[PDB]
Amino acid sequence: IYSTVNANPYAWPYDGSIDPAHTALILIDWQIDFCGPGGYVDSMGYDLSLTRSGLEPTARVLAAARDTGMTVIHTREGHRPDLADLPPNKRWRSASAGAEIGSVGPCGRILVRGEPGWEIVPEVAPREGEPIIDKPGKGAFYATDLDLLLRTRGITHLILTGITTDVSVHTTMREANDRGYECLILSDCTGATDRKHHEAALSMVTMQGGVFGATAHSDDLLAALG
Amino acid sequence: MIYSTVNANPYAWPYDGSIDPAHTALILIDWQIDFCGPGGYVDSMGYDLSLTRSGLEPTARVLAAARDTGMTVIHTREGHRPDLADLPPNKRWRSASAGAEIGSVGPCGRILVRGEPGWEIVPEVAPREGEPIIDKPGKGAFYATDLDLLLRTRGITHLILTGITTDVSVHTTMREANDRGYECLILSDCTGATDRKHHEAALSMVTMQGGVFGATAHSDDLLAALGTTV
Amino acid sequence: MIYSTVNANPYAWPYDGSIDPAHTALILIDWQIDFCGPGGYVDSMGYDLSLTRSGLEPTARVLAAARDTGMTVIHTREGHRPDLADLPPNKRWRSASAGAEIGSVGPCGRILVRGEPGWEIVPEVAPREGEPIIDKPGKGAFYATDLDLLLRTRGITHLILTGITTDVSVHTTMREANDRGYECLILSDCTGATDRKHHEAALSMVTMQGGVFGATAHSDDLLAALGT
Amino acid sequence: MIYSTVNANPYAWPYDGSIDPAHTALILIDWQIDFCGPGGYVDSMGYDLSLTRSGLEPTARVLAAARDTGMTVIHTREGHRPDLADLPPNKRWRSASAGAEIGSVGPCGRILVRGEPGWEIVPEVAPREGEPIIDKPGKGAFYATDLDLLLRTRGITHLILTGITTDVSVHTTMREANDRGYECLILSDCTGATDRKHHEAALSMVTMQGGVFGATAHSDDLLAALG
Repeated sequence: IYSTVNANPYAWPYDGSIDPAHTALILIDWQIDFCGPGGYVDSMGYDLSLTRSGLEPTARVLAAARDTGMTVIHTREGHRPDLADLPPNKRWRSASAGAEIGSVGPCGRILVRGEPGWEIVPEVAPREGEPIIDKPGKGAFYATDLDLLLRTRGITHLILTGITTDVSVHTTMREANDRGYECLILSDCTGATDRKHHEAALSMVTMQGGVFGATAHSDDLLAALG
Repeated sequence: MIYSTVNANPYAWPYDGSIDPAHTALILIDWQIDFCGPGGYVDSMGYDLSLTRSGLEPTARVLAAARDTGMTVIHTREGHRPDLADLPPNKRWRSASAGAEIGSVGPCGRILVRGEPGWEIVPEVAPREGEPIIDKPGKGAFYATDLDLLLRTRGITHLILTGITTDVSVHTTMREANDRGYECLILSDCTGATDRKHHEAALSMVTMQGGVFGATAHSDDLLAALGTTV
Repeated sequence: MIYSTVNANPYAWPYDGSIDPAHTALILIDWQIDFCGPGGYVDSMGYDLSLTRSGLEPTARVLAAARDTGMTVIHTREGHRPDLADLPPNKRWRSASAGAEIGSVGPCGRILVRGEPGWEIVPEVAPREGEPIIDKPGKGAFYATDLDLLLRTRGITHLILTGITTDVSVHTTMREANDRGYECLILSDCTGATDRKHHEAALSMVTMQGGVFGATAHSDDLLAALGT
Repeated sequence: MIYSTVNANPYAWPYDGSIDPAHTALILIDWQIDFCGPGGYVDSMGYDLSLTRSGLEPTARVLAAARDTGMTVIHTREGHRPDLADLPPNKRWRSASAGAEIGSVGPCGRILVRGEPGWEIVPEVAPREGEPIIDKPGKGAFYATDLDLLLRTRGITHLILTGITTDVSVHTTMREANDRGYECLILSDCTGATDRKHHEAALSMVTMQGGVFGATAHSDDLLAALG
């Protein structure tokens, strides 16, 4: 059992200790489509250095979670190759931005399950015993079995890493928080298409006594786990 | 009977090129004393009520336009069962830390408890018969409610969002609806937050990647479209 | 106090070998005039109310035992918003075809509408403060409600089911809970149906494949385990 | 291109008076060796496979008719992630009690595990590209899946149900769909159960209260309505 994390705006978690038997690290969408050359985000013309800066810090947190025996869950955003799970508005916006879901680029069909751009990057590769969530939306709970995996393991606390801070990570945090999960978001293990959106996404969590949970740097988590 | 697109950011809304009132709902989120009035939850935490109240008059004019065109209208209230059976202990603990514990007695009764004066919808945007009210225990209006059943029964595909706050309840509801494939518009002058920088960032987040959560617009741009049949 | 297993079909319930009141809820499903009283929905369709009412007094004895042991108690009411925004058109059409249209005026007010006399919980099993009531628009108590939030907030893992009808609202709620991993017991003498053969078949369906939906028991065997 | 009602119990189905293939899906539930073939889960528990297999050839004729009319077709497989992360401990314990533990090795590989021979859809009703397959960890096809997203994206309002077993996976899926407002038909000769009395009672339960869960029909009456 571990102590609290020095976090914003309260010492996390609210109940005063971290139990690996009730805590999961979530790694959200570390895929070429969100952080690598030739994928979805690169094809739209965004700066990949903003999404990639969280990769090596995430690998150090993943190693700490594995050493403490906490649950580890990974997510991949993606669609059935027949696109039966693709809403027409999501498709139309991706075409408007110059990177249509299902269209072929340097890393295969954009955001399609089984394609090279959709795979988890090797810097944070999963291992046996770490379930992978395949989500068709931004939030990892909707149209998945994530809540069943968490409730079966008795998980009450989540530590969030991955990309992007303001889209998939924030949506997943908001979904978990409404169900009563106690959530921490790591500031140096997340990133966005705009630095001001990354910073605003983190400061939004801290209002009203910690409306969505708390924020911390990975250094503050690693100090609590040591 | 069908209306043109809205001049919106970052695309002319909606994506399918017209607004049909038979398939469109206006959502009014949490226009309650607890979020925008003296003596409630937000006031007791020490935030500036002028930031949350400025969207009330514009919302009333959009509500009038929705009623005139025969759109669906749905209202939401955040709040808890008086026995607090729907209150997660972390939500309760943070509200106490912020100096406004849910269920504690203040100037407007028990904070965020269903049936209390602070929890009522303010009269400037009072519901009418035929405009369902959602009682939500969380920030998103879909979780632990019948909202998705009400929308699917009426054949709703498109949502127009107003209410408070931009970055918490409104954004959570927009993200939930968007993942299910609803086409959503958020009105910039009919929403507000505890911090102006968070209000502005919440709107600009919508506009990335071709409109990742939908589009943004001023109520003037919506009212112009609702005076232009095609 | 922690209690031993219940003599149940097809295994001594529950699977994990003890009953902890801190993690167990008694659910009372739809004990309303619309399902078990004169002038309501079920009476207006022409079904025999003695089939649905026989479980009322046994349910009151189990409710007393649940309150004595400090277990969670949750009640359900099936019903609709007065504006009928939560009423699917197929559910409405079938209720009209059966001679008891939802929302139509009958001897106990508008049929299956929230706030109407026929919709109230009957006094034999009146709720107490601290026993949450679920308002469900469907047969299953989880769909379009906050039930799963109430159960997870209290740390509930085990459910004991009573109420009506065995084959419709009770079975649908049991199937929904079971898929989420809740461990469920259905009481044979505290439930009932519009047809006795459907009541008996609904109970036997639970018992297949090692207890596919949980187990069945008589209230006497639950009260024996609780030492009442 | 729009079809008339099916002669069904207890009303001519559907309630709105016609069948539009653009808004209708045929669901094939759990036609797997684990539920209907030698060496699988149901066989290892000692139940009579002739009761679950009798609906296979009628189902194949209905699948051919659905393909000809351009209806949506959706298939389901019950089963678990190979790491068993989606397996509740009560489900596991009961399967061991019944002598067929989920994840244990039997004649067709690991019982109810995704990717194993006993878990595959049997060839008589093999899926085709553009007929989505649901992998469900529970009895109801909606819980912990993307089924509701697939149906709402296609504009589906009406469901025709086939598969096994009548009283477990088929009934649970019918009850879940009905509460959301889907209009459902269950085919009596394209379903089956571990007990014939449970099959018959599961069909009769649908028919009460003016059709509380929908209606029942024979394949013959559906194929007559489709022409």
